[PDB]
Amino acid sequence: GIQGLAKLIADVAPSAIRENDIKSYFGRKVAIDASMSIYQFLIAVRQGGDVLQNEEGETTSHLMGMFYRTIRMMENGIKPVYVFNGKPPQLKSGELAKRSERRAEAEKQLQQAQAAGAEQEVEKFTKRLVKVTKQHNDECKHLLSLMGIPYLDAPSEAEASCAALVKAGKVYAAATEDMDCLTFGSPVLMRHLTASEAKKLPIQEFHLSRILQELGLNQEQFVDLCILLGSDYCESIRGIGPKRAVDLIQKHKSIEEIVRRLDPNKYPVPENWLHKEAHQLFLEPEVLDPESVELKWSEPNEEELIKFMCGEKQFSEERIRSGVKRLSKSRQGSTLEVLFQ
DNA sequence: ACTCTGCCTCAAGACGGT
DNA sequence: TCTTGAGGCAGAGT
DNA sequence: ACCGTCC
Ligand SMILES: [K+]
Ligand SMILES: [Sm+3]
Ligand SMILES: [Sm+3]
Ligand SMILES: [Sm+3]
Ligand SMILES: [Sm+3]
Ligand SMILES: [Sm+3]
Repeated sequence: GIQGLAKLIADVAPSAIRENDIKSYFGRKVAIDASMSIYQFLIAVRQGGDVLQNEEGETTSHLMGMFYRTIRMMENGIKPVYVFNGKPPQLKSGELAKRSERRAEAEKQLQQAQAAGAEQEVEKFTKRLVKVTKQHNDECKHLLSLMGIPYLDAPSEAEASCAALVKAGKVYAAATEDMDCLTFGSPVLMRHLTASEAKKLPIQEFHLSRILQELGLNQEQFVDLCILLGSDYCESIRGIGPKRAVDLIQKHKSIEEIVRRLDPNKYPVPENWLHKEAHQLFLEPEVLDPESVELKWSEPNEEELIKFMCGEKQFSEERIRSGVKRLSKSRQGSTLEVLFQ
């Protein structure tokens, strides 16, 4: 995302953050980042260091989490649409390689401590070596379709497509922890949305217009600010962080002017910088067309869900049947059936 | 006194009885 | 084949 | 709400 954007907004633009009870969101539509949910489920949903699976050796944690979390959201009257990632931008390749180094300095580290006998360490590095594959995304898509829950394939970054679904009024906000969703123009971002029987953090909304108001900036200047803070698509200036970049943009209003108004002896510019291409990518991303698909929450298919979850993935039939009943009853309570005119 | 580097470390769920 | 976030601290730079 | 368990 963006380096320490949430803290900056908290300290400088406190009015941009608003908190509301889960019970106030009945009847609202949200766009969820699915890949992040899958990472969460694959990391957390495990027992004894091993992930939930069937006899064929196939992971099922992502299905556990997707199923139950989705049902809970529906029970609270929240209608979600999962947005899946697409082709990553080439500007991100750099970052996409550095996150690979974090894996390189992990798999090799899972060989000396896996032979030493330290359980908890092995569990840690194993958790750090989790990667979401296409089989995960496809089994999740299948499950959602069997549940009647709509999903959309983004052409590139799912965060930008979410931002476009909000910009177009198709949903109210994007449920993601990806803060650069605000740089793609998402008028509202929602954090901490799980709706659990033992809830923890409060649901918080970041409103873009309030951010721009408190900072006294427009979308272009804000994108430049986020480029200076630390994006995933280009480099940041060495030695310039939040406090300095805020004043620099509040005073000079652009990166071009900043470069044309600084002493290179103190703050040098990165070699072969791509700040204009990142500015462009953020202001005008590759995004699906929201007017194409109209979102529908349809009746779940109970029989196929039993054959898939219980027959193939070996979930308990009682829990699944009761869950489907809960889902159909909540959808009954929150959605109006089709009216032909 | 601020502020940023540049490292280091860490983290990511839910159910059905009690 | 593709997700992210948050601190703490020594030390130099402002 | 805690805690063994989910697959
Ligand atoms: K920086
Ligand atoms: Sm992102
Ligand atoms: Sm199979
Ligand atoms: Sm190293
Ligand atoms: Sm089978
Ligand atoms: Sm009907």
